[PDB]
Formats: sequence, C-alpha cells, structure tokens
Amino acid sequence: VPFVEDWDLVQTLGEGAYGEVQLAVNRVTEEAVAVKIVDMNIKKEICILKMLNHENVIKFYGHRREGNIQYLFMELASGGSLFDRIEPDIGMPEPDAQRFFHQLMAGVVYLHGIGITHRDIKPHNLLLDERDNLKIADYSLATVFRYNNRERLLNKMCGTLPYVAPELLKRREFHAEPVDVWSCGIVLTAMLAGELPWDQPSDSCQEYSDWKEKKTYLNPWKKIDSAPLALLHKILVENPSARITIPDIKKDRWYNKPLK
Ligand SMILES: CN(C)c1ncnc2nc[nH]c12
Ligand SMILES: [Cl-]
Repeated sequence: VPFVEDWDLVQTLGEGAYGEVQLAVNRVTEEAVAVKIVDMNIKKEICILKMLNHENVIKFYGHRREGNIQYLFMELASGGSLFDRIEPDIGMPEPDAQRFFHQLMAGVVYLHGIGITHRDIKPHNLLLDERDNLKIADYSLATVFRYNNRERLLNKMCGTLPYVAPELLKRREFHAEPVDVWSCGIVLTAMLAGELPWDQPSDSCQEYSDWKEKKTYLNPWKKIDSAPLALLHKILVENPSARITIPDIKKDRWYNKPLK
C-alpha cells in the first residue's frame, strides 16, 4: 500500500481529470482524511483552498510536494456525493431536497462572501459527511471575482453544460454570482425530478425553449410541486440581472416551508 509521510493511501474515492483522490489513514492516530494526488493553476487552487473555513465547504488541511507529485490534504466526506442520493426519474423526498438546498445556499453565501466563485456546482461536487451534511468540493475551477471590495467580471467559459447559465454561452463577460445561483437551480431540479431539464440553455435546445415558453406540463417540471417550482421560476431566469439573488431566495415561500 502506498504512503505519504505519516499517512497510508488505502483506496480511491474519486478518479477525475485533475488526478486521483485517496482515503489517507494516519497509521499511528487512525485519523482518516482525503488526499488529492496531482502529477505536476495549482498555485491558485491551493491559495483558494487555504481561504476556506465553513461547515458546508470542504476544509483544506495542507499540502506536500514529493518530486512531481503534489498531495492536497482535505476534509473527508464519508457519505459519498449528492449524485448517489438522487434516484433517476424520481429525485428524492422534498424535505431531504430542501435540507440539502439550505446547506448548499449556506456554502455558496460563504464562498460569495469571501469573493470566491466555484463555477462547477453539480451533484458530483456536493459531498456528504457521516451525518449527511453537504460539503461543496473541488476548487479546481474556482476563481476570485471580488478583491479589495471590487468585483471583476468573468470571461472564461467553464463548468458543465447542463448546469451552466445561458449568459456564459452568450456574453463576452458576465457576473460570477448569478452563474453559481443558476447551477444551484439545476441541482434543485435534479433533486426533485431525478432528471436534468436540458443539454444546455441555448436557443437551439428545444427543452430550454419549452421552459422559456412556460410549458411546465412537460417533464421534469410536472414532477415538481407548485411551491419549489415557483422558486425554480425565479432562479432559472435567462437575464442574469432579473434572476433572483440569494438574499431573495432566503425569503422564498418554499425555502421557508416547514417539511417532514
Ligand atoms: C470523491 N471525493 C473527491 C472525495 N470523497 C470524499 N471526501 C473528499 N474530500 C475531498 N474530496 C473528497
Ligand atoms: Cl440527475
């Protein structure tokens, strides 16, 4: 079994483009963490990771260079991902979706508050701890959109097409926060319907045209109760300046509904 200083690398949790993530167990003390292995953009990632301190964001423990391998030591989420809690074509019980959505908003308010955009919110990047607490993971696409209290517009296109906001396909430059809000709306759809609404929010996508024409008698919308669906009407708004902000999501009727 491979090892790093005091830790044993004992199994693969994830295989992504950006290296492997391993379960690491201190042989002495028995503490289990996760270790991202990069065979060396990473200067920046580690800088953002060291900023992160919130119960709904993956904590960064530190890194070691060992030749051309960088090791990034991070909080372990032993509950797997939100992706594995979503039943295809069904989703999950509304009260569980609501709790995960509450946690996802707490995490995203946190990141936006330290001027960080995640840029790839999707169920594979939302991990669960042993108590099913949600942790926003993977800061490999994350970037600074606010510094010294001044906003910078983004112009890099990145993310995952079914989760990306339409302005990202159409505008030369756009605001960071409404793109992350949109991807949370697609995550909420996936949790309540167990299906993604469209391949991408482009005019050439029939499913996206159908939503803009308010055909909510179609899937996935017909599986979603009127209350969460009215919130999805405010989140999945094509014009990012008309799109609901997180302060106004927090005042939404479904957001505040007591559930099982
Ligand atoms: C799958 N994967 C990337 C991970 N699994 C468990 N805990 C983690 N902490 C950071 N990434 C983790
Ligand atoms: Cl899905």
